[PDB]
Amino acid sequence: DFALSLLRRNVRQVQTDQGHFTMLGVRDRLAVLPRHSQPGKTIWIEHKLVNVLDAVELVDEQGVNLDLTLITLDTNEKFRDITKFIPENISTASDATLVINTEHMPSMFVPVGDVVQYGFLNLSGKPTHRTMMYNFPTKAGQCGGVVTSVGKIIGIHIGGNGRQGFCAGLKRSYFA
Ligand SMILES: CCOC(=O)CC[C@H](C[C@@H]1CCNC1=O)NC(=O)[C@@H](CC(=O)[C@@H](NC(=O)c1cc(C)on1)C(C)C)Cc1ccc(F)cc1
Repeated sequence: DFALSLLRRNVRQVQTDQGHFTMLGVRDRLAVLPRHSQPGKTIWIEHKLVNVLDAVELVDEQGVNLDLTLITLDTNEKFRDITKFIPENISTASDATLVINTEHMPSMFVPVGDVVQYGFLNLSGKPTHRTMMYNFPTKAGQCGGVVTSVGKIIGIHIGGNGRQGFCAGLKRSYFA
């Protein structure tokens, strides 16, 4: 129920020069993407070209790569504010669902099971922190996917090795 309404109201198909991604709209004109999507000044959102007002790579007190980029979109439409569904602290989970929505992989829900603390992750040679892991064969095209569990939004899909998948953890304070 919660995953379905999240998909409808907040999860959008996008394309950058790096390919297809799922984008989570967070509130108003603010949305989050995996860093490796490398959004430019213009982004493709559901068959429309959209101006990107600002893009900031997510940094926390530690000053390390979290593999997320916050963008502000030049749009009329305002995302439903879902920050209250993002935990105040990075949260592991059981019975999690990955919500993917791109032009090539539209509106798909994947039960990934337990989402456990993982932390540091070397993603194709690039150091990444505060990740969590699920034992599910995620694949190319699923980055940006939104990890959800029991009414909470807990991560964004960023990588996998064919047998396991990994997400960047989400905390409410990222979007304050
Ligand atoms: C161009 C296509 O891009 C996409 O489709 C983005 C979505 C995917 C989905 C992967 C695609 C596959 N199974 C998955 O779940 N992500 C990646 O491909 C990335 C890297 C991998 O996952 C690497 N995995 C690990 O390093 C890795 C380490 C451990 C441990 O587990 N995986 C590759 C070796 C697959 C892209 C990337 C490159 C440089 C970075 F700075 C950061 C990220």
